[PDB]
Amino acid sequence: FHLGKCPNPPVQENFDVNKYPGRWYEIEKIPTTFENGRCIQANYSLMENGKIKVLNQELRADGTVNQIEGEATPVNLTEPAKLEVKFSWFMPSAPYHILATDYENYALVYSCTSISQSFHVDFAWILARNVALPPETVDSLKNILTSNNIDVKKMTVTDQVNCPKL
Ligand SMILES: CC(=O)[C@H]1CC[C@H]2[C@@H]3CCC4=CC(=O)CC[C@]4(C)[C@H]3CC[C@]12C
Repeated sequence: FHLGKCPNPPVQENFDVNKYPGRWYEIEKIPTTFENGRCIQANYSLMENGKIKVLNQELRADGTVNQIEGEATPVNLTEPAKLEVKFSWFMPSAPYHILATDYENYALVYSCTSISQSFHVDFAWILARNVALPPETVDSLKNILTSNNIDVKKMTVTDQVNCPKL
């Protein structure tokens, strides 16, 4: 919960949606809730229209699996790295902005929602193709956030250690 209008960081230049699909593991995020997933992964599959189906899955402490299915749609025709995502019929879409990705190793995703023009809440996820990233990559991605006035101090490391080999 923050003062002012939503930050509007630059997004990934020359973004190629065709190289984005497949499985991404969650490495770090701004937590959305104080409750509980590990081994967090999302599978993206690119459709005919440029819509992207998203299947998010996580393991809970008791070893059960929680899943949610959603769809990402480009918000506009100018900037292919600015999408919006919807997971439930009853939930308005949320921005899904790809700030940086090399398609083969990492992606930084940002989302911000206003609470009037005077306040906002924002979120960010560092994703990877593998279950871990070099500390210097994580640092470089957090620097993007910081340099755009997005706070990284509340970010948590997702447990990719107590997890199956997939
Ligand atoms: C792991 C991953 O790719 C991240 C990037 C965008 C993330 C989603 C963005 C929307 C979202 C917000 C919530 O309120 C619950 C979790 C979810 C449903 C997120 C789950 C993890 C996702 C899918």
